[PDB]
Amino acid sequence: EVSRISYEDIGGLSEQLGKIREMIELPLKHPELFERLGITPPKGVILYGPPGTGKTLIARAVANESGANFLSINGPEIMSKYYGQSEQKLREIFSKAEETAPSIIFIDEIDSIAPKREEVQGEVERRVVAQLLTLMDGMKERGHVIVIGATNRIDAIDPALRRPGRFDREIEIGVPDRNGRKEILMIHTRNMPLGMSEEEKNKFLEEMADYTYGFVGADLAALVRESAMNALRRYLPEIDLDKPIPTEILEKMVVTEDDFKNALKSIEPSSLREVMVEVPNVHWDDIGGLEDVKREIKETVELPLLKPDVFKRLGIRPSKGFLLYGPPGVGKTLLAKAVATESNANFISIKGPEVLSKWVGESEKAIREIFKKAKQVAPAIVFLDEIDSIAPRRGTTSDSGVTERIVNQLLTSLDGIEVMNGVVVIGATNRPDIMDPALLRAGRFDKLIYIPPPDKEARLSILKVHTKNMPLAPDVDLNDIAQRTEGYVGADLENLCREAGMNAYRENPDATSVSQKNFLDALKTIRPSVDEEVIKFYRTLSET
Amino acid sequence: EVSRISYEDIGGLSEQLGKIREMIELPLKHPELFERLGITPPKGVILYGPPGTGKTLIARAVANESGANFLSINGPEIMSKYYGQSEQKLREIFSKAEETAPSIIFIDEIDSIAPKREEVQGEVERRVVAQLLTLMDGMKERGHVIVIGATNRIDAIDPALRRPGRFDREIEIGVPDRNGRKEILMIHTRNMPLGMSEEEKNKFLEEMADYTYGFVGADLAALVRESAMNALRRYLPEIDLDKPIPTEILEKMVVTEDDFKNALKSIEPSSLREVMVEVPNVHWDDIGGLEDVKREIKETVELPLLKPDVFKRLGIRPSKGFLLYGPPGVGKTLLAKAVATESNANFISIKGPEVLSKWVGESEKAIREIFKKAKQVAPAIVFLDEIDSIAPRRGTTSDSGVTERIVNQLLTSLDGIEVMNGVVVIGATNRPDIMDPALLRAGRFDKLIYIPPPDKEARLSILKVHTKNMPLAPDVDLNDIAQRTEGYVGADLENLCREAGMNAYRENPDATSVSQKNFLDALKTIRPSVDEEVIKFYRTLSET
Amino acid sequence: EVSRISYEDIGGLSEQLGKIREMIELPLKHPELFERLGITPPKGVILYGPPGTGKTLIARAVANESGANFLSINGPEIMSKYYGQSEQKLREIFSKAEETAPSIIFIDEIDSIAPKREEVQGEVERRVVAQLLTLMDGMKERGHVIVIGATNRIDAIDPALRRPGRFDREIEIGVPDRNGRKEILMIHTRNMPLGMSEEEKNKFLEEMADYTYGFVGADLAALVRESAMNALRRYLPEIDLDKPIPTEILEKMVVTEDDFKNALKSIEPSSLREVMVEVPNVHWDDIGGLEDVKREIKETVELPLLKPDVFKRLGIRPSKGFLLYGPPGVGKTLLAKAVATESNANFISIKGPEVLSKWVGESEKAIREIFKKAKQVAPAIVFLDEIDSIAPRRGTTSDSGVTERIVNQLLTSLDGIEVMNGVVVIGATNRPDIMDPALLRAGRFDKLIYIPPPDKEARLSILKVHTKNMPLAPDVDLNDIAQRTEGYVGADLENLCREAGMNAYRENPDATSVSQKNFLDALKTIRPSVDEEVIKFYRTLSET
Repeated sequence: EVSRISYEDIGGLSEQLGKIREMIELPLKHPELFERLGITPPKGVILYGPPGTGKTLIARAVANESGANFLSINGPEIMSKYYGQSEQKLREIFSKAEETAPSIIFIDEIDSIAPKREEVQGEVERRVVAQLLTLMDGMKERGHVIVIGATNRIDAIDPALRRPGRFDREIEIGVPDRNGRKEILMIHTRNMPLGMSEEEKNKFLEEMADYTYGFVGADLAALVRESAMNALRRYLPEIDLDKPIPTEILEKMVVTEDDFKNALKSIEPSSLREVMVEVPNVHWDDIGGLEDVKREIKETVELPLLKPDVFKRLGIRPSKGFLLYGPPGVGKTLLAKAVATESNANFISIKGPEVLSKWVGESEKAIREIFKKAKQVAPAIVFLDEIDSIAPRRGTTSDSGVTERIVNQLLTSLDGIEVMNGVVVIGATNRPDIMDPALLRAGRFDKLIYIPPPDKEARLSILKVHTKNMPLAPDVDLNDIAQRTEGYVGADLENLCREAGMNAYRENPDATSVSQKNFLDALKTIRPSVDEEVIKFYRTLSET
Repeated sequence: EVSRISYEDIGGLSEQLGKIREMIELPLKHPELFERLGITPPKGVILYGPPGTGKTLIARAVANESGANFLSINGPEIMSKYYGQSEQKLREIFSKAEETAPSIIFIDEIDSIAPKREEVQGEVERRVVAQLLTLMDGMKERGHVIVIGATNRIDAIDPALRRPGRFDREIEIGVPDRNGRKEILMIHTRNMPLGMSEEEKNKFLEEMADYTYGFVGADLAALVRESAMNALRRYLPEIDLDKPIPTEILEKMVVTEDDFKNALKSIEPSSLREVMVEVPNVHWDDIGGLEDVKREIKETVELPLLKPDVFKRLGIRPSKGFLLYGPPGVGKTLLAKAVATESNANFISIKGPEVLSKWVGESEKAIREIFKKAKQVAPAIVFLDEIDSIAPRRGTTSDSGVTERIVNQLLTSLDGIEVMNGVVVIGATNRPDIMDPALLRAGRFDKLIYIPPPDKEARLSILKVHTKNMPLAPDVDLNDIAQRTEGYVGADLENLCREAGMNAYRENPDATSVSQKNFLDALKTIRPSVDEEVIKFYRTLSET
Repeated sequence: EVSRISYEDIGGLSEQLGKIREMIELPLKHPELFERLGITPPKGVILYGPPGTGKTLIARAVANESGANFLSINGPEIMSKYYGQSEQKLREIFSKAEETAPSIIFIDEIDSIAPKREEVQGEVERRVVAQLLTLMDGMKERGHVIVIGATNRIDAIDPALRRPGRFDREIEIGVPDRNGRKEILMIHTRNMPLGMSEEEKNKFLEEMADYTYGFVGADLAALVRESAMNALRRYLPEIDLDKPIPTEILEKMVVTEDDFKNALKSIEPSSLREVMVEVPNVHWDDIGGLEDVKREIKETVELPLLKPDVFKRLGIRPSKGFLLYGPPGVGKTLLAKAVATESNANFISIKGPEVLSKWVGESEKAIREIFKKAKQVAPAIVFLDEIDSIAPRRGTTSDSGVTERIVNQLLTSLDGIEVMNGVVVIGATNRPDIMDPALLRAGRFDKLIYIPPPDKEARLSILKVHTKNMPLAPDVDLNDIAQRTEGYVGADLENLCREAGMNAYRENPDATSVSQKNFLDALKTIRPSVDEEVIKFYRTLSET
C-alpha cells in the first residue's frame, strides 16, 4: 500500500488492539506457535462491532499492522461483477494470496455478500458463498493467509459461514474510550488548523471531547469535518468579499476553539440506537433537604465507585447494590441522579417500563445489551427506577415468558455485577412487596434506603431550591408556608409553586412575583399527600 | 418564476434552505478555498420529511440557484429497463455527469433506489443497490458531481448508503417555524389579490399563520387554493352569465380577508397526515356546568399555546396534561370535545378501541406511530378517552402481547412527550383504579382533575343552556327543578328536559311550549343517577 | 477432524455408542447377516437429551464406521423459509441423500421442525411434520438413508414422528458421568502437552474433571482450548522474543497446571439448563459451628451418596430425605451448600415462597416443574427452603386447593424421589409444627435434624473464620466480643464483621487493621437474634 497505515492511525483502540495482536496477528505472523502447540488458528476471522467504527479502516490497519499483502476485495464490488466474472474474482485473489503469504485476505461487509440466513437463494449468492466456503476448505493450515472481515452483527450471514472451522474466532470492537478518542481526533488535527502546537489546546480538546461520551471513529471524523465547515462560516463574511481568492488566507484560517464547541452543538453525537443519558447536572445542593441521606448515600455509592481495592486489602466484600424504598417519587429519581452528578461516573437511567416495553423482538436480548452498554459506558451507575415493574413477584400471572426471558436474564445480569466492573445498581421502588424477592436476596440487593417524607425543616429547603426559578414577592414568608403544612411530598410542592403562578396569573393580568396569598390559595388547592397510613406501611416494612 | 424557479421566487424555508445553500452550493462555487483549508465536498444528501412537498421544488430551484447540469432522472424509471441493462442505465448517467461536472445529479425516491439492507432482496434491487454503492465510491476528490435526492422515509434507505462516505451529508427538513411560515404563505400570495398595501393584512396573514396549527408547504398553498375557490363562490352567480370571460370583472374581482378566515378552518387545511375523526361543533360557552374546572382546564390547554410568554415572565413549568376522573355522566367526552373545538392547536384523537385493536399481525407500531405523528403535528392536544381501556393495570394477566405491546409502549411514549413539545395529553377515565398506578405517577399525568358532581347552582346554568333550544312556556320555574335535586347527573338533566318533552308531546299532540307540570311528571320518571356511596369511592380514590 | 472423529475417537458414550454400533452400524458393515436373517434395521433414530454434547459426534463417527455420507440439516434453517418452500428443503435433501446413499442424515433440534403434536398454530408446522412423515414413508433401505434426529425435549415431537418405523428407535444420552469425562478429556488431551504422559497428570485431569461431573463433550473441549489459549499468553512474551520459532521452544512450551486453573476461573462449564445454583466452596471443615450437626449430617448424607457400594451390600434403601430446622436463617443454606460442596453433585435450591405464589389464574404447575427440573439435572441435591411456606398443616379451614394443589403434589412428587439419582431432599423451616406432619412421615423426610442456634463457643469459631480475610489490630482481641455476647445470629455476625469493615474504612482513608471499637459500634448496630422464647419452643417441640 502507498500510504501505509501504522497502528497510530486507528490508535486509541490499543486495549482492543492488544486482543487483536495476540489473537489474529500472532498466527498470521508465524502460525508455528499455535500449529505446533494448541489449537490451530482460525483462518476466517470477523471483526464484529456496533455498525461502523470506520469499519474498513479498522481492519485496513490490521492488514498493514501485520504488514501482510493487503489483498482487498469488498462486498459491494464482490457482487457487482457480472455473472461468472464474480466467480473468477474470488479464486484469483485467493490464488494471489497463496503465492504471496503472509497475505491478508480482506473482505469486508461479508453480510453484504451473504446476507439472509437461508432466505438467500441467489445464483451468485450460492456460487460465491460456495466458492469462498470451499476456498476456505481447500487450505493448508500453514499457508499463511487469513481472511479478515467485518460485519455489523453476528447474525447477518448464513449459518454455514459461521460453521466452526469456517470463520469462528471473534473479536468485538465497540465505541472508543474517552482518551482513545483523543488520539483519533489528534490524528485528524494534523490536517486541521488550530494555529499552533498548543498542548493546552490538545488538553482542552481532550476534555472537550470528553464533554460527549462518544462518537465512533467515523463520527469523530465528522465532528472535525463540521469544525472546518462551521469555521468556514466564520470566515464566510470576510472571504466572500474577495471574489478572486486570496493566498493571504493561508494562515487566516485558524479555527477558533469555540467553533469546535459550537459544532459540538448539533452533530447528533454517536448514532446509538438506545438513549444514553450521561451524567445529569443536578447537584447535591439541588436535592430537597436530606443532608443525612447525602452523607450516607455518599459513603454507600462512593465506596463501590471510588475504592473497591482497599476493601479487599482489609478483606471485606462490598455490597452489590441498593434499592430505595419509601413514599413514591419523593424526588427519588432526583436523589439517585444527584449522587451520580457529583460522582464523575456516567448515569444511566433506562426506565423500568421502557425496558419492559422494549425487547429486541419480545426477547430479553435488549436488557442483556443494556447491561453490556452499561459495562461499556462504565464508570457508571445504572439506575432502574421502578425495578419492581421490571421484576415483580414471579408469582404474577400477567407474566408468562416475562419471568423466564427477562426477569431471569435480569437476575443473571444483576449477578453480572463484578468488582472489576464499574457498574453500580441503584434500584428504586415504591412498593418492595410487589417486587420479586429474588432480587432482594443475597448476591443482589442488600439494603433498602428508606426516605422519610419531607420534614418541616426540609420543606423550606425544597422550597428555596424550587422557587429559584420563580420570582418571590417581599410579601412572601417562606418559612411560614412550610410551617403551614408538612402535608405535602416534593412532587406536589413542585406543582405548588407552579399552581401559585396559575392562580397568580389570573390575579395579576400580567404576572407579578408570587405572594403569600398566592401560596395560601394553592396550598388549599393541592390535597395533602403524605398518608400516615403509608408511612406506617414502610415503617413496618422497615423490618425487611 | 413559475417556469424557472429560484429560491427567492419561492422558499420561506430559509433556515433549512440556508443549510442547502451553505452546504452543497458553497464549495460548488469556489472550491479552491475549502479544498486548501478544510474539508473536501460531500457527495450525497437525502432530504427527509413530508413527501415531495417542497423536496423536489428545492432541487428544482437548484437549476437557477445553480446552472450546473441539473441532470434529472427519477427512481422509478431508473431500474426498469430490459433486465441487466438497467444497471448500465445508472452508470451512463454517472459518466455523463463526470464530463459535465459541476453537475447536480438529481434523483428522487431513494427508497426505490435504496432498498433495505437485506430485509428486501430482489435481483434488480440488489443489483442497483450495489451499483449506486459503487457509484458513490466512484466519486473523486477532483469530482464536482453533487447528488441531491429525496425518499419517503429516513429508515427506508439501505444503511449502507447511509454510512458516511456514501451519502455522508444528510439533511432532514422539518415543518416550518412559525415566523418562517409567514414568509412561505406570503410569497405564495403573489398572484392573488388581498386588500390594499396593508402591511396589516400581511401581519394578519402572519397571525393567521400562528392561527394555523402549522401547515406544510403544500397545505399553505392549499389555503391559497381555497381562497380562490371560496372567493369564486362570491362571484359564482355572476361570472357564468355568458360564454366569454367577463372583463367587467376580471381583476375587478376582490379576494377579501374573510375568504382566508373561512378557509382558516371549515375546509380543515391541517391535512398534515393521518385521519382525524370529525369535529363536534360546541364551544365552552355552549357547554354548561363546572365553570371552575372550565377556568382551569381552559387555562391548562390555552395558556402555553395562546401566550407562552406571560407565563414565562413568571417562569413556566411543564403542564403535560391532565386526566379527568370522577363519576361518569357529565359526558366526560363533552368537556373534552368542547376544548377541542375552541383550541387553536389541532386536536388529535385516537379512540381507545381502535388503537387497542391495532395489533394487526401483532404490530404495536401503531401506538408508537400515534405519538410520532403527534410530535410531528405539534403543538397539539392528543386525546385518549377511556385511557383505562388502552392501559389497564399492568398486573393484568389475560394479555397475549396486550400489556407488552401497547401498554408498555404507552409508558415509553408518554415519557416521550418532552417539555419543549407542545403535545398535551387530555386523558379521561371513569375509574382510575382500573388503570395501572404507574400512570397515576406524576409526569405521566401532571394534575388529576376530580370531577365533583354538578352543584345545584351549576345545575341552573347547565339546565338553562340545555333548554335554550326547547320551546318554553311561562309555566316553568327552572330554578325550582334545579333546586329540587342534585341527584341527577348532567346526562340525566339532559334527559330530564328531553323526557319532559316526551310527556308534553304525549299530552298535547298539537305543539305546546313545555310546562312545569311536564317537568314534574318527568322528575318522577327519571331518577337520580348519583349515589353518594359511589361518590365516596371516587372521593377516597382521589388519594390513589 | 482430518480423518473425521472415528468411533473409537469418541467414547464414554460406550453404553450408547454400543447401541448405535450394534444397531445401524452392524448391517452397514456386513449386510449379509441381516440379509439372511430377518428384516433390516430402521432409518429413524432419536437422540434425546441436552444437546450438541456428542449429538453431532455420534453421527460424525457413523461415517468412519459405515461409509455413510454424512449430510446434515439443522433445525433453525429448516424452518426459516417462506410458505411451501419450507417443505421442499427437506425433500431436496432426501433426494440428495439417495444419490449419495448410504447417507447419515443428521438433523438436530427436531422439536423445532415439528414443534407441536396437535397444538400446532401454524402452516409451516403442519407442513414440515407431513414432509418428514413422508420422508420416512418413501423408504429406501438398500440405500441406507439413515436419519438420526436429536431433540432437547423428548416428548415435544408429534407422536406420529415417534411411531414404530418412523423413528421407532430412540436412544437417550445426557451429560457425562464423572469417569466418563475423564475419557473424553483424555482423548482431547492427545493433541496438547499436559506436562508429561505421567499418570499423575491423568489423576490431575481426574480431580480437575470432577468440577463438572461431565458437562458437555464440546464444553469439556472448550475448557482444554482455554488452557491452550491461556498458555499461549504465558509464552506470548517469549514468542515476542523471537519471530522464527525457537528450537528452545518449538512447542517445548508446557501447558502448566496453573493454566488449567486460570481457565477454571471464567469458563462456566455449568451450562446444563443453567439455572442450577452457583458453586459452593465451603467444605464441611470450612463450615463454622455446629460440629455436632456436621459429624452426624456428614455420616448421614455421605454414607449413602459417597459410598453407594457399602449401602448396597447391606441392601437398605437410601434415605428419602431429611429436614434441618431452627430459627430463621442461621445461614441454613450454608449447611445445605456445604453438603453440596463436598459432593460432586450439582446443587439445586428453589425457595418455598417463590414456588407457592404462582397462581396466575391458579397454576400449581410450578411445584410439579420443580421435581421435573430436578430429576433431569440429577445427580444433584435439592434444597427446599421454608418447607413451611410450601406446606402448612392441612387442618386449617382456609385450605381449598391450597392443600390439594401444592401440598399433595409436593407430597406425591417427594415420594416421586428416585434413589437411583443423587437427589437428597434437604428441607428447611422456621417451625416444623406449621407444616403438615404427613411430610414428616416416612417416604419423605426420614429424620429431623434440629439445628439449635449457635453457642458462644461456636461464636468464637464463626468469628475467626469469617474475619480470616479481614485484617485485625493485634491489640484487639476477637474473643472479647465472642465471650461477651451471642444473641446475634451467625448470619448476622457475618454482617457484623462486614459492617466492622465499613466503620473502619470510614474511620481511616488509609488501610487499617481494625480496632475493638470498630467492632463495638456495629455490634450494637445489630441487635440480638436469639430470643430465648423461640429456642424453648423448638426444644419442647422436639417432643412433638
